[PDB]
Amino acid sequence: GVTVFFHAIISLHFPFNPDLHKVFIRGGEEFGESKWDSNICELHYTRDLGHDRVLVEGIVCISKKHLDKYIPYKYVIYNGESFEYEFIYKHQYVNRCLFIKSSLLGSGDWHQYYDIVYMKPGPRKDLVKGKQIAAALMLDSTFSILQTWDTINLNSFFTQFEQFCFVLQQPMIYEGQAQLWTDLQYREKEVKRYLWQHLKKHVVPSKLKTGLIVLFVVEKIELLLEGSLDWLCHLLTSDASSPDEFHRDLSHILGIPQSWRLYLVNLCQRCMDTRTYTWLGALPVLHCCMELAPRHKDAWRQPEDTWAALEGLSFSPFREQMLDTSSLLQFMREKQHLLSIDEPLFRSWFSLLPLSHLVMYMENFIEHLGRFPAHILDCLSGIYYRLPGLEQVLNTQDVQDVQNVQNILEMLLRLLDTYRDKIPEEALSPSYLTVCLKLHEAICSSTK
Repeated sequence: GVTVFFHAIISLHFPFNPDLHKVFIRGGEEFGESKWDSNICELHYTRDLGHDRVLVEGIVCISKKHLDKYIPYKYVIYNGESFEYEFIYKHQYVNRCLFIKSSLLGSGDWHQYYDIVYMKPGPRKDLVKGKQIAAALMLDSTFSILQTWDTINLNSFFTQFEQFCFVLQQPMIYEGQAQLWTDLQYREKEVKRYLWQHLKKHVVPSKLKTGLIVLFVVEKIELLLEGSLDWLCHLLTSDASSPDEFHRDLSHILGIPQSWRLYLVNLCQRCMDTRTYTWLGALPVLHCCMELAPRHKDAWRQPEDTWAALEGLSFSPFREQMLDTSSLLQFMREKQHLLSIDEPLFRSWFSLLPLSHLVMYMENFIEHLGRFPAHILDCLSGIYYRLPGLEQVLNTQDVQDVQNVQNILEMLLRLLDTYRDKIPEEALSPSYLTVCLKLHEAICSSTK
């Protein structure tokens, strides 16, 4: 049939002892047709958790018919001289319902995480502490798999994590029929804070793989890294020297079907909406997910998000409202190596900067342009997208902003003259002449 692993937390309601007390599960005719007629399974005690609590674990074999449906199960404890039934502080026989979805069964092993056992001698508070302890124990158990890395261990980790999330998000109880947890209706903020600190503590000592696992966990349990995303942005910040090594690390984990793009877009969009800049380091990974487009000859027709490799992000508000540019360019400079391992990143950074500082960007990153000459043309493209702003600038006959525009055009001429010999014919295309025409038109129009 199928093998099921059970895990149960016992608490001060019972001062457990490995000799005094024994633990068993009792069930209906489902696991086996001895409906409440025997100790359906015996559980082995492998942990002590303090707080007078303890973790017990068990294994059972179940025929397959029960997939896609509900088995009923209940916990029973042997107190040394008698057998008692567990208690669940629900306001209303009442038991638990175990459900085994074939969707999550990849290898055929079902792990029934997240089981709390209270004996009949607050109850909400007890179950809150319990929910926290259980989610921590599940994170630890799942992370234990990564001890050796490959596609197999990753798939096992994802399977167990998805089973955990399926039972926690659908914590069903049985009363004739299966129903959603009401005595608690598992609560988030109190638990999610503690689990967030636990994840931070355990993860803080390959970095990218850790960061991607953290991102998957955060998005799946619907967590937010409160006001401190920089640490996760750092974990996903590559220290690579070449593109091959970056792709080598990312290949296995990203090769696993998940919504990596959506998770990374959410992360970057939050790091922008909270006005921080460390997210700039994670952009390469999103580009690896983006499946970027060729340099279509009529590139100028492309919208900016597609040209900047930022499909899914609202860069303009961050670009304008964010003020601290000196720190932004110093960061871009410290992480200049990233520009070598990701072609589009130069365009993306270019788009996120305001007009005033664009020149220092092309100045701070002119060696890169000598090493990647074709990026020079992307500067023209960026200015094309800036074209509205330059008009609004030129219509106001301000000496400072006109000087900025003059400096931008002088920088472009300096680059096109200096690297006239390096610009490859592949990056070149007639369409760029159109871009310069549009630029010229705007200036002729605005300059009064």
